[PDB]
Amino acid sequence: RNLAELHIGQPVVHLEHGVGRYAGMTTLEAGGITGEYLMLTYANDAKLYVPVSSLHLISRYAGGAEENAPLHKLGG
Repeated sequence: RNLAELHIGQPVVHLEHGVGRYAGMTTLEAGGITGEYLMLTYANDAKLYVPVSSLHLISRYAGGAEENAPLHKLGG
């Protein structure tokens, strides 16, 4: 997956935590690194941000029943 062309609500796996629900994109301005970031939502509406330079760490679920794809939690 090249990401970016992702579908809203699409189940995608984060190599760090696992399957989550993709939700649009957010732009983040860090001290040094500013740019476009991926926005993901996990259990308890946990917000995940993934840099567009780390997209290849994200994978699309692609199991079959994408609507019944599970949802992991983040440790906020």
